[PDB]
Amino acid sequence: SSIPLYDCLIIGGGIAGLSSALSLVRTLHTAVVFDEGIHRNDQAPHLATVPTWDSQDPKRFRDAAKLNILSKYSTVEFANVKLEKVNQLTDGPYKGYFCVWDTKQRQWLGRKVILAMGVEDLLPTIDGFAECWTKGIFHCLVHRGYEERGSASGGVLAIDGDATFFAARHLAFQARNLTDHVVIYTHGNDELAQEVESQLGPCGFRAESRRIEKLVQHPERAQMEVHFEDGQSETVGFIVHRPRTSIRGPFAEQLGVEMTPEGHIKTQFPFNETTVSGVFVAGDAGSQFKIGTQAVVMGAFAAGGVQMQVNAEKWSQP
Amino acid sequence: SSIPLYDCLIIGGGIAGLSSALSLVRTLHTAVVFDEGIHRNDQAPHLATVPTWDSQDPKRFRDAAKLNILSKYSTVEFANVKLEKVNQLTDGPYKGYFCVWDTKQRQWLGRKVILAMGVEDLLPTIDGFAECWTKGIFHCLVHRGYEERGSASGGVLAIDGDATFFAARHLAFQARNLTDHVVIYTHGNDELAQEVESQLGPCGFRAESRRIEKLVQHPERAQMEVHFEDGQSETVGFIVHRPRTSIRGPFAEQLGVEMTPEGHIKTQFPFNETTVSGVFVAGDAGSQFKIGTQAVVMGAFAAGGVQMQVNAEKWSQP
Ligand SMILES: Cc1cc2nc3c(=O)[nH]c(=O)nc-3n(C[C@H](O)[C@H](O)[C@H](O)COP(=O)(O)OP(=O)(O)OC[C@H]3O[C@@H](n4cnc5c(N)ncnc54)[C@H](O)[C@@H]3O)c2cc1C
Ligand SMILES: Cc1cc2nc3c(=O)[nH]c(=O)nc-3n(C[C@H](O)[C@H](O)[C@H](O)COP(=O)(O)OP(=O)(O)OC[C@H]3O[C@@H](n4cnc5c(N)ncnc54)[C@H](O)[C@@H]3O)c2cc1C
Repeated sequence: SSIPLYDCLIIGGGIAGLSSALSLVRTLHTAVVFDEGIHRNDQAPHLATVPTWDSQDPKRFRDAAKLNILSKYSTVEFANVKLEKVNQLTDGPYKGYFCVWDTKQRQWLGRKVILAMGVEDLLPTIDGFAECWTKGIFHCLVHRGYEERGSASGGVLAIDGDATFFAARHLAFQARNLTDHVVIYTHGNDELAQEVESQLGPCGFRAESRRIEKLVQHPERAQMEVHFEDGQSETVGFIVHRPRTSIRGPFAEQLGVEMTPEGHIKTQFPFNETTVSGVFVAGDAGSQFKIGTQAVVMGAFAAGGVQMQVNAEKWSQP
Repeated sequence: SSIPLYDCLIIGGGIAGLSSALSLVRTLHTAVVFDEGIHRNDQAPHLATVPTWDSQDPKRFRDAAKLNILSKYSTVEFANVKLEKVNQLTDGPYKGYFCVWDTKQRQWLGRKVILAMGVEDLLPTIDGFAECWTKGIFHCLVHRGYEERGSASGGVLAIDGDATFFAARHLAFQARNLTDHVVIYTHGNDELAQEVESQLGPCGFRAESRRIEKLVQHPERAQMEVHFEDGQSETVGFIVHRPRTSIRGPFAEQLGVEMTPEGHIKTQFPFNETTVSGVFVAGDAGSQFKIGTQAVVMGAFAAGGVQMQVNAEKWSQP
């Protein structure tokens, strides 16, 4: 009766979480946005594909979004804390409601939950890769690469998730818009290299099957040195590679939401409700397209599900 | 050989068209954005649910987006003209390519097409409705209504598409967050009024079945006068109503793209390709959720389809 009971607990203050909050304030619904401080693109030099914010800093985008909320609305609060548990209460005075705990054992109660905790990229363990990541090595040539147009050469690291001909081809064709000399690095995979040479060789694409021993990031620029197992090396203007990802936190497991084979949390059309009623997902954790515009739209629809359910629960009571 | 051959013809300079253009410039693809000048929300006082742009002018959003493109990139051009035809050429020197004609019979040729021409709202023909539309009468209580919180009363016009109990209930529950006294106007529909009174009466909702003869917009504010067929009248703080829509232009018909029962152009997952190869759709014309965040994400994915196909067509050639 005196304990705050929020309409929604939003786990994540990234693009998805902020977008959910922005829809909820319009309908006077209450929520807490939890943000542990690390966001997937925090190391990115800019944000792309989001209207008006191209080539602008991604942290400024988040800050602008939060201020754009707090400057007018007062039903959404922001908690800069690290959550370690979320549960649907199965007993006690607030049975049926959801509860989150932070690392100091503080509690928040809510009618609904939006999971917006994002994913983390699982980087290849090639010496130097981590230091080249987001400098010379890009996850998506729509989000990066334009600034490297006219490079002497550009690379595709066709390993792990990208270790298929179709993926290598797809990424090589993107890279070809930026440079006249595309090289596909297959990192010891001779079979893939042969297929690249057979299919794309006639089109001016290079296959390189030597194992990469070290990647060296140039400080000035995107350009890197690629050092091979044989002691030789070369310079490349940039490299595209798409690491596999993993959903962050223990929350999905704790709630028992169903996962998809692709790895993201299974969603119910159209409000992205999970298999646990009253729990929704938005952003990278909730689809195979882990991009910013998807995060925005998913946040809006997740908010929609919250609004519809919370409204009905309140106003259907005489 | 000397005639420009764009990678994509983007029909529409709204949220969807601009978002497509913003993705295409990142990959150096060429396009023309056609904009006849009228956009669906041009009469809206502000834009909602789009991060950083809440409570800001929707025209400023578009202008910022276009400038944010033209200030850095040079592969996308904007044509302020009215198109009257789009065709996939079945003969001549550019057989297989797409072509658009404007009202002055000027031509543009392209490898692909993004249909982003939007929809138009089909307003009820109640005397005064058109003048109250976007002033006191709102299409969506997420996009409007917050500013009317605390109104003495708020209305639901449960006619046409909203002439079902579930729709009336859904909208009435949204309105109830903004006012203590919600009235559902059924405009001569006694059966719906009775169901509203049976179900929602105990919850404090009012049903009003009298035919509305005239709606009068107060100039200062959202408040309106509702004049009934019996000569009596009342004041209401706002009204929510969702007109049916219609896709704009002859383009869908000219191309022969498949339509859905809901009315929007049928889409192929995930790049929103229509049933005509090389033609994509984004925005209100392409889904049942005719909202801004949907327009943004659809534009990005439509651009994705263009990029994938155009890249393959170019670089697969030895
Ligand atoms: C280098 C890089 C560059 C990118 N560039 C672009 C681009 O230019 N354009 C684009 O559209 N996309 C880009 N992306 C993809 C984009 O960043 C994601 O799609 C987007 O960030 C997803 O938003 P999100 O809300 O799902 O996750 P995030 O933005 O990562 O936010 C996740 C939130 O969840 C919080 N959280 C996680 N665990 C906890 C916990 N236990 N307790 C409390 N809070 C927690 C986090 O603190 C954070 O606030 C890029 C990605 C990378 C890696
Ligand atoms: C009053 C009102 C308020 C709204 N408020 C919001 C809000 O706050 N937040 C939100 O997210 N959504 C809002 N919406 C919905 C939102 O406007 C739409 O989702 C969005 O505009 C769709 O974008 P679009 O690109 O598909 O169409 P549009 O933005 O309408 O753009 C259509 C483009 O196609 C062009 N075009 C059409 N025919 C031709 C032709 N023959 N030749 C050349 N060009 C042509 C047009 O000139 C125009 O440039 C509102 C809608 C209305 C009606």
